[PDB]
Amino acid sequence: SMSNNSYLRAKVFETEHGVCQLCNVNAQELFLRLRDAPKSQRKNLLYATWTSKLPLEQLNEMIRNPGEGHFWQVDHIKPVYGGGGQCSLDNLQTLCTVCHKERTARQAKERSQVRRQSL
Ligand SMILES: [Zn+2]
Repeated sequence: SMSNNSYLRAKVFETEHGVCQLCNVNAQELFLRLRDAPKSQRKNLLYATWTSKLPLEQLNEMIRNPGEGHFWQVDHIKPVYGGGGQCSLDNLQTLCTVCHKERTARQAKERSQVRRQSL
C-alpha cells in the first residue's frame, strides 16, 4: 500500500533526493526553482523543460502554487501488470511526474487488456 505517502516520500528522498530513477531529471531542484520564482516567470520556466509534457491543468496549478508532488512521486520498481505491487521500501523509487503519468496511463491500458482477455 502507498497510502502512508508522506512517510514513504521522505524515506525514498533520503536516498534519491527527488531525482527520477528512469530519466534522471532532478525534479526536486526544479520544484525549488519554481517555488521561489515570481508567479509571472513560472509559465516560461515550465514550458522550457521536461514539465512541458504535463497536463495543462497541472501546469496551471504549478504556476499558481507549485508543490513537491507536482514534480515527483514515489512509485513501484516492480509493479504488477495493471498496477500495484509490494510497497516495501526496497520496491520503491522516485519518478518525475511525467514518467509517473506515462506509467499510470500504461497501467490503465493494461487493466483494459486484462478485462478484455477475461470477458
Ligand atoms: Zn522521469
